Amino acid sequence: GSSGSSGGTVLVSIKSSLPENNFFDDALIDELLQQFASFGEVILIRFVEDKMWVTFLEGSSALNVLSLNGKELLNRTITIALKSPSGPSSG
Repeated sequence: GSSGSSGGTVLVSIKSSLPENNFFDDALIDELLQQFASFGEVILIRFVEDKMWVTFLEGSSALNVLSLNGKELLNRTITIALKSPSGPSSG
Protein backbone atom coordinates (compact mmCIF):
# COMPACT_ATOMS: atom_id res chain seq x y z
CA GLY A 1 0.00 0.00 0.00
CA SER A 2 2.06 2.90 -1.32
CA SER A 3 0.93 5.71 -3.63
CA GLY A 4 3.24 8.21 -5.30
CA SER A 5 6.60 7.41 -6.87
CA SER A 6 8.50 9.12 -9.69
CA GLY A 7 9.99 6.13 -11.47
CA GLY A 8 9.15 2.44 -11.73
CA THR A 9 11.71 0.23 -10.00
CA VAL A 10 10.40 -3.10 -8.72
CA LEU A 11 12.26 -5.71 -6.67
CA VAL A 12 12.28 -9.35 -7.76
CA SER A 13 13.78 -12.33 -5.92
CA ILE A 14 13.88 -16.07 -6.59
CA LYS A 15 13.54 -18.80 -3.96
CA SER A 16 16.39 -21.30 -4.21
CA SER A 17 18.26 -23.84 -2.08
CA LEU A 18 21.91 -23.07 -2.80
CA PRO A 19 23.50 -19.64 -2.18
CA GLU A 20 25.18 -19.75 -5.59
CA ASN A 21 21.83 -20.16 -7.35
CA ASN A 22 20.17 -16.95 -6.17
CA PHE A 23 21.78 -15.48 -9.29
CA PHE A 24 19.42 -14.99 -12.23
CA ASP A 25 20.32 -16.79 -15.46
CA ASP A 26 19.40 -16.11 -19.09
CA ALA A 27 16.33 -18.32 -18.70
CA LEU A 28 15.00 -16.78 -15.49
CA ILE A 29 15.42 -13.31 -16.99
CA ASP A 30 14.47 -13.96 -20.61
CA GLU A 31 11.31 -15.72 -19.42
CA LEU A 32 10.49 -12.99 -16.90
CA LEU A 33 10.66 -10.29 -19.58
CA GLN A 34 7.70 -11.85 -21.37
CA GLN A 35 5.78 -12.32 -18.12
CA PHE A 36 6.25 -8.61 -17.41
CA ALA A 37 5.17 -7.73 -20.95
CA SER A 38 1.70 -9.10 -20.23
CA PHE A 39 1.31 -5.86 -18.28
CA GLY A 40 4.23 -3.51 -18.79
CA GLU A 41 6.94 -3.42 -21.45
CA VAL A 42 10.21 -3.68 -19.51
CA ILE A 43 12.84 -1.14 -20.55
CA LEU A 44 15.68 -1.38 -18.04
CA ILE A 45 16.84 -4.12 -15.67
CA ARG A 46 19.18 -3.71 -12.70
CA PHE A 47 20.69 -6.71 -10.93
CA VAL A 48 21.15 -6.29 -7.17
CA GLU A 49 23.82 -7.98 -5.06
CA ASP A 50 21.24 -10.63 -4.16
CA LYS A 51 18.00 -9.07 -5.41
CA MET A 52 16.88 -8.22 -8.94
CA TRP A 53 15.34 -4.84 -9.76
CA VAL A 54 13.29 -4.18 -12.90
CA THR A 55 12.36 -0.82 -14.41
CA PHE A 56 9.20 -0.15 -16.41
CA LEU A 57 8.07 2.49 -18.90
CA GLU A 58 6.06 4.19 -16.16
CA GLY A 59 5.35 3.77 -12.46
CA SER A 60 1.72 2.77 -12.91
CA SER A 61 2.86 -0.12 -15.11
CA ALA A 62 4.97 -1.37 -12.20
CA LEU A 63 1.77 -1.47 -10.16
CA ASN A 64 0.03 -3.85 -12.57
CA VAL A 65 2.93 -6.29 -12.84
CA LEU A 66 2.47 -6.83 -9.10
CA SER A 67 0.03 -9.53 -10.21
CA LEU A 68 3.13 -11.71 -10.53
CA ASN A 69 3.87 -11.39 -6.81
CA GLY A 70 4.78 -14.90 -5.72
CA LYS A 71 4.18 -16.42 -9.15
CA GLU A 72 6.41 -19.48 -9.52
CA LEU A 73 8.47 -19.81 -12.70
CA LEU A 74 11.11 -22.27 -13.89
CA ASN A 75 10.75 -24.26 -10.67
CA ARG A 76 11.71 -21.04 -8.91
CA THR A 77 9.32 -19.09 -6.68
CA ILE A 78 9.56 -15.42 -7.63
CA THR A 79 8.69 -12.66 -5.15
CA ILE A 80 7.94 -9.18 -6.49
CA ALA A 81 7.88 -6.10 -4.27
CA LEU A 82 7.82 -2.35 -4.89
CA LYS A 83 10.68 -0.14 -3.70
CA SER A 84 9.23 1.58 -0.63
CA PRO A 85 10.57 5.10 0.08
CA SER A 86 12.89 5.09 3.09
CA GLY A 87 12.36 8.80 3.60
CA PRO A 88 9.00 10.61 3.83
CA SER A 89 7.44 11.91 0.62
CA SER A 90 6.75 15.43 1.89
CA GLY A 91 9.55 17.96 2.28
